[PDB]
Parts: sequence; structure tokens; C-alpha cells
Amino acid sequence: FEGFRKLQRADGFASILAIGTANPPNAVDQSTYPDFYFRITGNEHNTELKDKFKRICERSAIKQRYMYLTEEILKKNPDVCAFVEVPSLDARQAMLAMEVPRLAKEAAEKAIQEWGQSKSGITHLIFCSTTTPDLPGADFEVAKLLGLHPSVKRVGVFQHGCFAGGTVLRMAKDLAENNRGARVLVICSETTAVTFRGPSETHLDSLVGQALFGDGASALIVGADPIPQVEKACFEIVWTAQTVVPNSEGAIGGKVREVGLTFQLKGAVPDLISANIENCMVEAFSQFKISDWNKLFWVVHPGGRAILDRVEAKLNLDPTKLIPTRHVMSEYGNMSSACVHFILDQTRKASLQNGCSTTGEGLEMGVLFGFGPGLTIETVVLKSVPI
Amino acid sequence: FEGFRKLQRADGFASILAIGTANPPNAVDQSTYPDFYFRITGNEHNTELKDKFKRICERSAIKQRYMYLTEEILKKNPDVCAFVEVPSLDARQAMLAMEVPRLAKEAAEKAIQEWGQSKSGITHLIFCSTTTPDLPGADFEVAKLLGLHPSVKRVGVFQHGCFAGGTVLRMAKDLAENNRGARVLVICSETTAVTFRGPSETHLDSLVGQALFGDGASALIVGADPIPQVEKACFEIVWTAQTVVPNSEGAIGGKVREVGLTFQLKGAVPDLISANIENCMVEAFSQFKISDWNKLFWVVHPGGRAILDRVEAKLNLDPTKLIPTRHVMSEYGNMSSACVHFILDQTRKASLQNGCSTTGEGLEMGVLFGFGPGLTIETVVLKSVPI
Ligand SMILES: O=C(O)C(=O)Cc1c[nH]c2ccccc12
Repeated sequence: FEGFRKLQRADGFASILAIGTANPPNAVDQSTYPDFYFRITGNEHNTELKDKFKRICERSAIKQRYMYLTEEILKKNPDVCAFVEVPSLDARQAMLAMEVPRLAKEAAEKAIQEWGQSKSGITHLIFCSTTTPDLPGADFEVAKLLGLHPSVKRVGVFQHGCFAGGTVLRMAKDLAENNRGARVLVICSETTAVTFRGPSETHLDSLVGQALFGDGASALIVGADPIPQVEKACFEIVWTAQTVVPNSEGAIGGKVREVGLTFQLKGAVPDLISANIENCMVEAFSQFKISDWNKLFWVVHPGGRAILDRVEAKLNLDPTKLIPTRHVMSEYGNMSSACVHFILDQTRKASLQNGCSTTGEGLEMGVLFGFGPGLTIETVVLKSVPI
Repeated sequence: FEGFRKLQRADGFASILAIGTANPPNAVDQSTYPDFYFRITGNEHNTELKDKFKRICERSAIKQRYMYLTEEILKKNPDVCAFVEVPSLDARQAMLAMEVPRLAKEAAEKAIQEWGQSKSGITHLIFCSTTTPDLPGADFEVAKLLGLHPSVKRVGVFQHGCFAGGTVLRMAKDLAENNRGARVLVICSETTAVTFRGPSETHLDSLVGQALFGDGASALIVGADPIPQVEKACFEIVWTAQTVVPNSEGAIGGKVREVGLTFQLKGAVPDLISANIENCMVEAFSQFKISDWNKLFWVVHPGGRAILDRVEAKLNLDPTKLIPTRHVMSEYGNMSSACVHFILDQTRKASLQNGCSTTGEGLEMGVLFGFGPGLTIETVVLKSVPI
């Protein structure tokens, strides 16, 4: 086995070689959502509950969200419009079985097309979705839809949540770097088909989710040692970390039950995240001798307007750092795990079109944060690519 | 940066430094299961169905199984004894929220005790279970029960199934080898609380499972560069592969629904596996100049007696090869993902008590096979350690 381990692994940093995104072709305007939502769920007369919802939507800083669920589909699925008075899991599982792999496929083809290499070269697949209805998981169905080789090594990431956009990058880094020639297809596909439900005055937290969550899928090609003049890297995955904020189990959570996926959200999420964000930064960048957070490009899971404002304030980030992040939240809302990837795409695109010296708005180092159930925080250190 | 990557990764092969296992306290005798099972589910009047089940149990080559579900718990949950006449998911989720982590912690504490080092050195956790009830996944709960550091990087492997015992080793290899000093706690915790239900003439493809599935949890400590005279490896994870057998989608499957997790196993599984197992061996061992399957030690997921028989005959293995495998199936039945880890533990133990020259029955190289929904086959090439 002399030199076997050395030849088996890769040499450089895992690099994002392409980013593709997709969304259901149904843009839903936030300005008119309160009326639509309360009408379609049969709660038009509950003015006070609708006004609380209007309030939440109006302050969400989300102009629109793409949604698989349409008035037609909801009219054919009354049970999904209820809160919890009747079961709806089975019906939702059917929707997921079709929609999650579909968006995943669409986003993956875009990433594959950009990458410009044959899909026969894809060696691994990391597939993530809040939930998956059966066994095999959706990772199997997506691979089949894409016509990937049967020997592609799959890993499904389910029920992790909104922080998984970071999780999949952390996982892809080790796969790409420890396997010479490896090319990992990374996909995050999310849809509110599993969380959408009628409003309830005794569960205002669920109400907030109904105003923030949107649908979408992201796809990446990750690999180390990109081929000169053939493959093109936009970002390098340098270092990662994951940590749980102590004593915050009920801050963000969900439950898969007969009524489908229910979620819980506490108002303290903003404080909890900002109070622990500083340490994530020091632990991540001390080794790089960086202490000025404004010298980095930023990517933050847009869990909610408040979280972003609180993080921006606590760390004294100048107004431009979260522009790409807020831009995505405004145009797509909270697409869970897929969010940070759309933001990375927005970042590199804005950099090229503004004539920046790097894919990271002219800066060398950057940080990407994923937040979710735990409360869990995923930290990803990125390095941009010269333009 | 180049120096950074070199320092960031580990030097040698990912090695198994400890193996721990656990099972519910209730041992269920197979010889008397038909009467108990048909009684507790109120099917004593279905004589033909009962006789069919009896023969399945009698030919299962399974002497006993440990089960979380006792007569007392089943009496307090009649919804679980039904087939699909009434929803039972919610009741099952509650059981899982309790049992999966309980078994997980027990096995993990044992492996950690064998490892002999502080749990503060555990840097990663890979946790696997057929299903998980909420978000966070069970990986979160287990980390908490074990008192792991908040910054331990977690990866939950859900709804992969019986082949996942191989999947986690494939994942642990990259995590351990690409991270210098990394010590990965790998856990598989399975329980029939989620699959147990009454027999049904209309779903015979779901009957065999009730006779074979059992409960149990396994835990391993995987790490590269074991500290001399301190840590002790019993196996090295050399090479891995995953593939899907052509047109066998419905051969092994499951669905998470309002009635709980339903499953189906086609009679063609033994044939499918044996007709593709040869190519798996060639693709895995040709590079090591090995063509004689009998010169390797073996670990095979005991999906069922027939699978083991067909594999043995197809690869013309001598009578001794599947002994450890058949021994675990006899004493524990099919514990899904955990099986191959129990078998690995049995293999090393027997080797050291029979005076063999290595932890692999005196042989240098070995293979470990995981089978499941896909139909998927995980291949893990192992190297024993001198004794
Ligand atoms: O032994 C195998 O190959 C299986 O996948 C059997 C099995 C055990 N537990 C299950 C749960 C859902 C689907 C299949 C199984």
C-alpha cells in the first residue's frame, strides 16, 4: 500500500466549479399575499388574524416567493389548507415525491451545463431536502432523472433544516479533497408543499413561516484540482465548522406528523444568533490573521430580516456586505438550505458585472453562514477567485 | 495556503479504533413468535396466513431478536398492532424519539469506553437511523445525551436503509482522512417501533419483514493516524463504492405515511444481489491483484438467509466465510444498518480468541457489503490489523 493513500486523495482545495438554480414557475407577490392566503384557506372573516399576518409580510423585506402550490392544487387539496384538524401527510408526500426531484433536476442541469463536462464525470452526489417521503430517498430519484451512472456515490441529507446549505459544503469539501478526480454534484431542493397550512391564532410562529418560506433548488459541482482552461472555479472551500448554541432547543424546530411537517419558531432567534456569531468569526479567522469583518465578502442564510439586521449591527458590517443576501431574500424569500447557494451565485455574478478583481466583490476571503434547528450554526470559510 | 491544506488533512488510512453495540432488553424467541405475533394483532383466525408466517420464521435462520416493543407497550398502543386501518405515525414518532437515542447512547458509551480516550476528542458524529421524527434529527439528541462538545460536526443519515452500515463507513473514511486529528463517532440505531404492524393477505410482500427485522445500535470510533501505544485499530477502511442494480426500483422499498413506515421486499432480491455481486468484487479487488474471493475475510449485511445462501454459492465461498455473518443474524436478526458493524465486532473478537494472525481471521484483506433500497449495494474494502 506504499503511496496508495497519497494517490487516492486529491491535492488542492475543494472548489465550486458551477452554480445552477431553479424555482417553480409561479411568482407570488408578497404585497397581495395576505388576502390570497386567508381567502384560499377559508379564513377571510378573521380580520384580526389577517392583520397580524399583513404586518408580518409587510416587515419581511420579501417582495416575492416562487411557489409550487397554486390555487388550483390547493383547491384540489382542501386538507392542506387546514391547520391541523385533519391529516395531510400522505397528500404532501405525493407532492414532494414529484416536486423535489423536479426542481433538483432543473437546477442540476443548469450547473452541469455551466461546468461544461459530461455528467459521466460526476462521481458523487450530495442531495439535501428538509424531508423525503420514501426509501430510497430523493437522492436516488434525482440521480435517475439526471441519468447519472449507477456507480455514483450518493448521500442524502434530510431533516437537517435551514442550516444544511452550509452542511453540504462542509461535506463536499471532504469528499472532493479526499478523492482524486472526484466531482461532486451538490443539490438542495426545497418546497413549502410540506409546510404550508392554514393560519392559527394559537400558533403565530407557524404564521411567520407562512410569510417567509419559499420554494427553490440550487446545484453545485464541487471538485479539487480543477482542469486548467477547462473547468472554472468561482470559490474555494477553505475551512468549516458547526456548533450548537447551548440551551436553545426550541428556538427553531419541526415535527413530521400525520398533519405533515409542523414547525416551531421562537422570537429569541435573532438575539441568540447575533450573541454567538462573533465567536464563530474569531474561531474561523484568527488562524488567517483577519479581525476586520469588513475585509471579507458575506453570505448569510436569510432566515429573517431581523436576523440579518441584528448580525449586521453586532458585527458592525457596513451596509454593502449583506446586499447580495438581502437581494436574494427579497426576490425568493426563505428557501431554506438553498438560500446561501443562490447568494453565492448572486455574489460572483455581481462581481463580474461590476468589474471586481475577484468573484468575491474584489476581496480575497469570505464567510458563509447557515442557521437552523438546534439552534445550529454552520460556518464556512471561502476564498474567492481572481477575475 | 498549500501548507495549510497539508496540515489540515490526516496522513494515513481511516481506521476503526473501537466498536460498541446495544439492543433492547426484551429478547424475542423466534420459535414462538408466530403465535405471539398473530395473537397480539388479533389474527389467530387467519390460519393460512399464520401457517405461511410460521414457515417463514422456521426457515429464517434467526433464533431470536431483541425488540423495544413488548406486549405491554403494544397493549397500550393498539393503533400499532393494526395494519393500515388506522393512523399510527404519531404514536410511533414518540417511541422513536425515545428509543433510537437511548440505544444509540448505550452503544456509543461502550465504544468510547473501549476507545479509552476523552469524549472531548470526538470531533465528528455520523448518525444513522431508518427514520427520524423531528428537526433537529436524532443526531442532535444523541450528541446531547453523550455530552459531546457543542462544536462536534454532525451529519444525520436518514431514510437510506439497510445498506447504510456501509454508507457511514464510506463517509467516515473521508471525514477522518481529510481532517488531521479527527475522531469520528459513527452510530447506527434501528428499531422496529417504526415498522411493526399486523400481517396482511393483501400485502404478503410486507410479511417477511415482520419475521426478520430486529432492534439494535452500533457505534464506532473512526480516525486516521492512531496514537501509538494509546489507540488501537482493528480495521482500516481502504476503498469504497456504491452502485445501483439495473431495474430493481421496487425490489426493496419503504414509505413514510400516516400509518407509519411501510415496506416491501420482492422475492427477486436474492437473485438480483447474487447476479451483480461478482462485478462488485472484481471492480473492488482487481486493483489489489486479488481474484480468489476465499482469500478475504467477509462481512455481509444479513438481509435474509436466501441472500447469504445465493452469495455464498455464486462466489463459491467456503463454509467458513459467512459464519460471523450468520451468527449475528441468528442471535439478532436483521437490525438494518447496524448489522455489518455487529458482524465486524464478532469477526475481530473471534479472531483474537481463536489465535488467528489478524483481526480478519488471519487474512489481510476483507470485504463488507451493505444491501438496501435501490436496489443499492455498498462495497467497503477493509484491511485487517496484525495480532
Ligand atoms: O435488509 C434490507 O435490505 C432491508 O432494507 C429491509 C428493511 C429493514 N428495515 C426496513 C425499513 C424500510 C424498508 C426496508 C427495511
